[PDB]
Amino acid sequence: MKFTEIFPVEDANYPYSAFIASVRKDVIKHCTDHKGIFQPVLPPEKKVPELWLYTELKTRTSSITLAIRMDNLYLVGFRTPGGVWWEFGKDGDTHLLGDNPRWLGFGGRYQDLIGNKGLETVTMGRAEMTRAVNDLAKKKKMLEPQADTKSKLVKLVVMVCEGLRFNTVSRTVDAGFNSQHGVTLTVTQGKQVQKWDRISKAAFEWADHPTAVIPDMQKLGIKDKNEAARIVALVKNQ
Repeated sequence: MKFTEIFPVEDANYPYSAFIASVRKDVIKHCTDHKGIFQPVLPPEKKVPELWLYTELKTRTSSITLAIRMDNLYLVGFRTPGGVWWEFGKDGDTHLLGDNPRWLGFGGRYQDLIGNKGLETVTMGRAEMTRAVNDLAKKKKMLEPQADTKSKLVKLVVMVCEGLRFNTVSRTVDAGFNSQHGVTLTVTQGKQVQKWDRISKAAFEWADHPTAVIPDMQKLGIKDKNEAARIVALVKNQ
């Protein structure tokens, strides 16, 4: 339960990297050091999460607050300027968020947000982030209209959640944060990103046996633990 510092989306003076590094510092405070693992391991998963990241993204006209569960770096919902909380999921599910939340009518996986499309299709950057925040901020309907809101959510998910998790994503995004053509991930990066938990299990495995050969990693273009250590910044507890 830490409130990350505010991110002035439109303000080109505040780089994306400084936001990522800041928010990682906050998360790492709740991480542990495992013998044999380069990266700081996140709090262990729970049915009901106890550690939360509340990251506010504010433009020049509006803002929203992201409700990220630390223990798997995973966007659960967001708060609008009007104080309305929207949560991934639907009627009949259990709310993880408090303060009378509303369901978006759809989940928050790369399944539910973009179907079978590749992460390379999601365009990101300062402009995208600005457009997403302003749009999500003017949300009053029950995932119900329709989801160009899914599209705005997947961009934030990758820029924020995946950026915090991978050094690959954070550097790619930052390097193209103020570009006119936006910035996107390579097909390979996207496959690695959708495999975070797997790369994470590999981390543990490479702690047990540094030499171990792991085809689930070879197939993603990750040769060994040294290579995985530079791609993933924070590992999921296993």
